[PDB]
Parts: sequence; C-alpha cells; structure tokens
Amino acid sequence: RKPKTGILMLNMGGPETLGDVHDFLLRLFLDRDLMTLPIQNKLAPFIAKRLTPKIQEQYRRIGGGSPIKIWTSKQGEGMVKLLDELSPNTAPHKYYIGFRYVHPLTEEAIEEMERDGLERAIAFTQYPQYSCSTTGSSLNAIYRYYNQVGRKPTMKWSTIDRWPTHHLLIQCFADHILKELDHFPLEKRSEVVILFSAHSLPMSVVNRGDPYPQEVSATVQKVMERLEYCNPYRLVWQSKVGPMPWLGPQTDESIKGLCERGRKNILLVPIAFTSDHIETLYELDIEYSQVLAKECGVENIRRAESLNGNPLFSKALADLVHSHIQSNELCSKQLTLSCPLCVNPVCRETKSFFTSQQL
Amino acid sequence: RKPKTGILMLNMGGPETLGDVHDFLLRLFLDRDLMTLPIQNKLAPFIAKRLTPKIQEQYRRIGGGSPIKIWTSKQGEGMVKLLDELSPNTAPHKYYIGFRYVHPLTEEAIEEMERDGLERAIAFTQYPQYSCSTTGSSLNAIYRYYNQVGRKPTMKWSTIDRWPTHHLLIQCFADHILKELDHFPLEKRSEVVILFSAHSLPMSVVNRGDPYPQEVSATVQKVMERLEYCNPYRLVWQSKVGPMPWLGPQTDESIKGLCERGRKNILLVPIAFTSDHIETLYELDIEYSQVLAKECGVENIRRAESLNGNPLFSKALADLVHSHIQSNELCSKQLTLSCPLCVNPVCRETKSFFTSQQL
Ligand SMILES: C[C@H](CCC(=O)O)[C@H]1CC[C@H]2[C@@H]3[C@H](O)C[C@@H]4C[C@H](O)CC[C@]4(C)[C@H]3C[C@H](O)[C@]12C
Ligand SMILES: C[C@H](CCC(=O)O)[C@H]1CC[C@H]2[C@@H]3[C@H](O)C[C@@H]4C[C@H](O)CC[C@]4(C)[C@H]3C[C@H](O)[C@]12C
Ligand SMILES: C[C@H](CCC(=O)O)[C@H]1CC[C@H]2[C@@H]3[C@H](O)C[C@@H]4C[C@H](O)CC[C@]4(C)[C@H]3C[C@H](O)[C@]12C
Ligand SMILES: C[C@H](CCC(=O)O)[C@H]1CC[C@H]2[C@@H]3[C@H](O)C[C@@H]4C[C@H](O)CC[C@]4(C)[C@H]3C[C@H](O)[C@]12C
Ligand SMILES: C[C@H](CCC(=O)O)[C@H]1CC[C@H]2[C@@H]3[C@H](O)C[C@@H]4C[C@H](O)CC[C@]4(C)[C@H]3C[C@H](O)[C@]12C
Ligand SMILES: C[C@H](CCC(=O)O)[C@H]1CC[C@H]2[C@@H]3[C@H](O)C[C@@H]4C[C@H](O)CC[C@]4(C)[C@H]3C[C@H](O)[C@]12C
Ligand code: FES
Ligand code: FES
Ligand SMILES: [Cl-]
Ligand SMILES: [Cl-]
Repeated sequence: RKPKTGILMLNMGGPETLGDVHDFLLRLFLDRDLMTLPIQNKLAPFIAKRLTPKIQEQYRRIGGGSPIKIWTSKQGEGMVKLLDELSPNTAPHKYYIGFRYVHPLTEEAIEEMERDGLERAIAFTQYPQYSCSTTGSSLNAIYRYYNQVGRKPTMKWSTIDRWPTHHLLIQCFADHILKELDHFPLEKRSEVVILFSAHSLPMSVVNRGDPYPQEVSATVQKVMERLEYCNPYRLVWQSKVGPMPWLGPQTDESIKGLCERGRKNILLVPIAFTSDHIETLYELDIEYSQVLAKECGVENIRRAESLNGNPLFSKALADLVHSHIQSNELCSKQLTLSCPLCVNPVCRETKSFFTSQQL
Repeated sequence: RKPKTGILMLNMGGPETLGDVHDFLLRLFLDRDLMTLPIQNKLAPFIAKRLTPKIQEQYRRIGGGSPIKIWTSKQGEGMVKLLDELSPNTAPHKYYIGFRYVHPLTEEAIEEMERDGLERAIAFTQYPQYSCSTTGSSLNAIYRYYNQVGRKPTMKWSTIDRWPTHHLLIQCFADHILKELDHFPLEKRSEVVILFSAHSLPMSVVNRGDPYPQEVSATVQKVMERLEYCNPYRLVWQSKVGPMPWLGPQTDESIKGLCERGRKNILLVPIAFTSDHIETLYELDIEYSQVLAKECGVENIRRAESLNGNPLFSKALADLVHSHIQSNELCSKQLTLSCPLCVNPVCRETKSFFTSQQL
C-alpha cells in the first residue's frame, strides 16, 4: 500500500554527532529569515567555525550528540500506527522528519514526500507554542522550497502550526511532574517550587509581537490547573546568549535566587519542547544543576522527564492530526495574523501559502 | 443587624476630582515599596506637583475624574446582596473600599472594619492577575497597618489574591467582546483583529519574577477558548512611561503596525482591569485616537465595554468570595512563593501575615 497522507514533523533539530556541529551552525547562520548579518555569506561560515569547538564540547558532555532524531522517530512511528487505525480514510499514513538545520532537512523531506506521490501533506510543527523563530521558520522553509524549485505542490498542504493547550499534551506534562514530585522526600514534597522553563526570546522579538510568550504561559496555566495548584510556580526562561536584552526571569538566576531565599527544593519543568535535547541534558542538567545548584547549597533540584517515548504523547500527536484532518482546517486562526510589527516579507507569503491551499 | 463578614475591595484607585490629583501622586511617590528615590521625602512632593497639571488635564479630558469608586461601589453592593443569600452563615456581609493612593485609603477601611467589630475580613484584590506592584502593594498596606498601629488584628483575615481564570470573569469578557464585534460592519467582522491590552511592567520588574505576565496570558487564553478562536489576537501592553525598557509589544505601536500592514479593523480589549479608568477612557479612547488618525487611517477601531455594572460580574465577585469562604483558604498557593529575585523584605512578612492567620 502506497502512502496517502504524509505527516511532516518539523523541528530545528540538533547535530547527531560532534562532526555534524559545524554544518548545523553554518545552516543556521545562513538562514536570512532567522537573522540578518552583514556580509552574511562570509560571516556565517566564520561564526560557525568559531563556535564549533565549544558546542562540540557541550554535546560531548551529554554523550556525543543530540537525541532529537531518535525521539522524533519513536514518536512519529507511534503516531502513524495509531493514525492508520484512527483515520482509515486517509491511511496509510507516513511520517517524515523535517529538521531546519540538520539532515534530514525540511527540503529533503518535501522532496521525498513529493516523490512518494502523497495526496495530502501536513506540516506538523513539534513546537507546541508558536514562535516566528521556531515554527514560523520551518513553515517559511516549505514556502521557499516551492518558490526555489519553480514548481507548485503536487500534494494538498495544511498545517498544525500550534497546539499549546492540547489536553493530552497537558496530561503528559502533569503526569511527568507528578512522578518527579514522588521522587522528592515526602517531607519536602509540599515545599517544592515548580520552575517551568522555556527557551527565551530576545526582547526585540517579543516586542514585535511574537505570540510565543503568551502561548507558553497558557500551557503553564493548563498544567497547573490539572495539578490543582498543588505547588507554587513561576515561568522562567533559559538559553539567553549575547549582551542584548532577552525575556526574563532567567532560569539560572531564578534557581540561584530561590536557593538564596531559602527555597532549596526545586522541580524544573521544560515546558516548550517535547524531547530531551541540549537544553535539558546539558544546560539544565550540567551547566546549571551541577555547577550552580551545588555552589548555591540546594537540597533537592530535579528535572521532570521529557515526554520522549511516552505512549500517551504519541496518542496526543495522533489525536492532533486526526482532529486536524476531520476539521478540514488549513491552519490556525492565529496564523492568519502576522506580528503587528513584523518586518519580514516572507511571513505574509508563507501565511498565504497555507490559507490559499486547494481544499 | 451588625455586619459579620467584611469584604475589603482593593485597588490602587484614581482621583475622583481634579483637586485630588496632587495627593494621589504624592502618596504614590512616597511609597518606598513601589519605588526608591533619592531624598524621596523632598522629591515625592515635588514630582507630584510637577505632574499634577498634566495628569489633571488627562482627567479633565474624561469628564473631570476617575469613575473607579462609583463602579467599585456598584459592584460591591451587588456582590454583598448575593453573598447574604449564598452564605447565610457568614451574613451580614459588608463591602469596604480600600484604595492604595486615594480616599478611602486601605488604612482607613481597615480602621472602619475593626470598629464595626467584624469577625471575618477578606482582602479581595480587584486585579484578577497578580503583580507585586498592584495586589502585592495592597496586601503590604494591610500588613504594615497592623505593624504601624502596633497591635494584632481583631478580625480573622484571609485573602483572594488572584483570580485570572475565574469562569464567570471569563464569561463576562467573552460576552463583552462578542457584543462589540456585533458593532463592526458585518463585512469586516471576520477581518477584525483582537488586541488584548494590559498595563505593562518595566522589564526590571518582569525579570525579577513578577507573576503578572503569565497570569494575564492565562486570562487571554481562557477568553479565546470560550470564543472558540473566532478571530485572531495578540496580547499587547500599554501605559509605559520613561526611557527604561518595559514589556512589549506596546499597544499603541501595535495598533499603528497593524494599520500600516493592512489590518485596519481592530477590537481593543482591556484584559487586566474590571472597570473604566484612566487607561480605557483616556489612554485607549483619546490619546491613541489622536496619536494615530493621520496617514495610516484605521477603518474601524473599537474598544470592548469594561465590565463595570454588568450583573454577571457582580455574580462572579460573589462566587469568588463564597468559594473562598467554603474552602477555608487563607490565600492562594501562589502567594506562598515570593519572586525568585525579590529584594523587598516586606513581601515575605506580608505573605506570613496571611498564611499565619488564625482560622
Ligand atoms: C552587527 C551584527 C548585529 C546585527 C544587527 O542586529 O543589527 C553583529 C551580530 C554578530 C556579530 C559578530 C559576532 O559576534 C562574531 C564576531 C565577534 C567579535 O568580537 C567582533 C566581530 C564579529 C565578527 C561580530 C561583528 C558584529 O558585532 C556582528 C556581525
Ligand atoms: C534567539 C533565536 C530565536 C529568536 C530570534 O529569531 O532571534 C535562537 C534560534 C536558534 C538559536 C541558536 C541555536 O540553538 C544554535 C546555538 C546554540 C548555543 O547554545 C547558543 C548559540 C546558538 C547559535 C543559538 C542562538 C539563539 O538562541 C538562537 C539563534
Ligand atoms: C553568540 C553568537 C556569536 C558567537 C561568538 O562570537 O562567541 C552571536 C552571533 C549571531 C548573534 C545573533 C544575531 O545577531 C541575531 C539576533 C540579534 C538580537 O539583537 C539578539 C539575538 C540574536 C539571535 C543574536 C544572538 C547572539 O548574539 C549571536 C547568536
Ligand atoms: C534617580 C531616580 C531613579 C531611581 C530609580 O531607579 O527608581 C530618578 C527617578 C525620578 C527622577 C527625577 C524626575 O524625572 C523629575 C526631575 C526631572 C529633571 O529633568 C531632572 C531632575 C528630576 C528631579 C529627576 C532626578 C532623577 O533623575 C530621578 C529622581
Ligand atoms: C510601573 C509601576 C508598576 C511596576 C512597578 O512597581 O515598577 C506603575 C504603578 C503605578 C503607576 C503610576 C500611576 O498610574 C500614576 C501615574 C499615571 C501616569 O499616566 C503615568 C505616571 C504615573 C506616575 C504611573 C507610573 C507607573 O506606570 C506606575 C508607577
Ligand atoms: C514619569 C515620572 C516623572 C518624570 C518627570 O516628570 O520628570 C517618573 C518619576 C518616577 C519614575 C519611576 C521610578 O523611577 C520607579 C521605576 C524605575 C524603573 O527603572 C522604570 C519604571 C519606574 C516605575 C519609573 C517610571 C517613570 O520614569 C517615573 C514614574
Ligand atoms: S515576525 Fe512574526 S509574523 Fe513575521
Ligand atoms: S517583588 Fe515579588 S514577592 Fe517581592
Ligand atoms: Cl540538541
Ligand atoms: Cl483612574
């Protein structure tokens, strides 16, 4: 049975091995839609080379590479198995991985999808909360692919561009939080502070209208609602780099602040990504929770398990796709509104690519 | 019959008449918890007099004063009537207004509550979303009052310190949004962009861990969920003053950005306050209308009606108080966690004041 419906799982991706680091960075610094640099074609290769050593070291510290593809594949496999039973009218389903800066690239995935002669293609972002710098960037790649190939799609496209409050996603987070709370000494469980952590954004991006912060906040509220506000919490942000202003509080400074104020039992909850990656395995676990935590004299700091291979998460993915198919929606209503201060002409073209699709 | 349960409605307040402006500003600039100024006792009076003319002019433009007390009283009376019926066991109920910078001052209300010989006192903030600079400030006033007079409370205290997603509050916002959408030309309704607007915060405050942005974001999500995402939206922020960085996007810059990009049908929705005040009647209705207008001409820009005297809102207030009474809660779990980077000694003392109250 030839594939009928293709589910393109979009994510930035991460280098699988240390040798993949350089090209990962090179592709990223060459993404004119992601950032604008003077003589970019000359500086991109240079910046990539200068950052490679330190980044390779970070990946070495976590085993030698990113586990994103392994987790994405497991989730994709599980999603497809469920879909073939859930939606027989659109079966057989096939998942395709479309990483923005590593193989398989978004472009390579689309090429394969077209070759397979699919009837429908669904751009399914793996970021539950929409940022023009994450999901937007991947959707732009799809639009740009067809414009560069000078050909129109031979498949009918649509996108699941965000899903910050899907009930099963919320259930997965709540479940993982409860199981991690069970790992704290019973006597300290009620005193545990939950720090939801998500990749930060530069204020220049937040200030133009990026919908990310508000959606991440929505995910946090739903999770706490399901947990019946059992513990106190704060939503903080990690991964800031450079001297420019970014959205705070910073996760590292918040952990230190809490410890210095007597709150030494902390549960970190990555709330904007669904698998382990450099942000959790290195930044939170090693950079912070090993150098900071100790130096601050904390009692117990743990991190909720990433969704990774949780079967319930695969069900969440399948239900999202199933509902999307049955609704006949081309994209979210939110995608039809670009940032009030957007200055990137590709955003409007990408939005139109999806809203104009033949049904 | 003598009152048994007192509900202290907390809000910053606004000057009732132009003559009240000076002292309004004076009390605000003297509040060392809200801000630290060099030789504050000398500069506070000066800055107050310096800004009085400009602020008086703003109020003159909206009729001569703030309507906050009138709306609060109307809401309070409606709330009490419902409470006497909902909770006979805690009746009679009596509402008291406790404004932070204008009469009746928080301190004056507490004095009256104690004179009335109440058995129970509930600090009910009128800000659905918690900010250490709004609700926190009001709660500090209560703690400091008893620290000032030098004597323990003669009433049993508790607080409803936040309620960002109360189901009836959400219904009120949704109802008001739908009623305003019905005022747009039918052919442009679907084109209408919803801009939720809330008072901004300096980034220095956001970065220390203020819970406000995340809670406002939660309110927005719940409202859009009830509206079934009928229109696209963005949460933006207003009222920034000074040269320092504040949380954006700014509401005015967003309206201008939208208009310049073709979205000339906008619905403004004040989402962090429940009555009309300077922010809606002057800033949104007048200032923005005059600042824009030219060149980039808007087609239709309307503002959803503030909750004000909506009887459903009164029901929301009573439901909140009733549920609070039934649960025996002293405060939200969130209040038990101060900002990770809080540097104000009073915050912890205020928290303890409420968590330690005798039942
Ligand atoms: C000017 C540009 C900022 C783009 C903008 O937001 O306006 C910044 C971003 C990346 C910067 C470069 C990177 O930080 C890499 C180099 C760092 C060296 O210390 C200076 C040259 C160096 C080659 C930088 C030149 C310049 O400051 C760049 C190119
Ligand atoms: C800040 C930006 C998202 C918002 C924006 O579009 O500006 C994000 C998207 C991808 C991120 C980059 C990638 O994660 C690759 C690098 C990871 C390193 O740990 C920091 C630098 C690094 C080069 C990151 C800088 C910055 O955090 C990026 C560029
Ligand atoms: C840290 C890295 C330079 C590597 C190094 O020289 O050590 C620089 C190079 C390109 C920079 C990015 C680009 O200038 C694009 C963005 C510019 C914004 O003002 C800040 C975030 C922003 C996303 C920058 C983050 C960071 O300063 C980067 C990623
Ligand atoms: C130094 C202090 C900032 C303290 C803080 O971070 O809150 C700032 C806040 C308000 C400022 C004052 C107000 O802007 C009023 C005056 C404005 C004049 O241009 C200078 C003196 C003037 C009297 C200012 C002195 C100084 O810049 C102040 C006092
Ligand atoms: C920024 C601050 C809230 C966060 C904080 O604590 O810094 C808020 C609380 C009360 C606000 C002030 C009050 O609304 C009174 C004044 C209103 C005027 O329109 C602007 C200046 C004005 C003097 C405001 C400045 C600023 O927006 C304040 C001081
Ligand atoms: C606008 C007003 C008066 C300026 C002047 O008339 O010269 C000034 C005086 C006190 C200032 C505030 C105080 O300095 C306290 C805060 C300091 C933060 O860095 C910005 C917001 C902040 C809340 C300030 C907002 C604004 O600059 C204020 C409210
Ligand atoms: S930057 Fe957000 S739509 Fe373009
Ligand atoms: S400033 Fe937020 S608790 Fe003190
Ligand atoms: Cl990674
Ligand atoms: Cl007012």
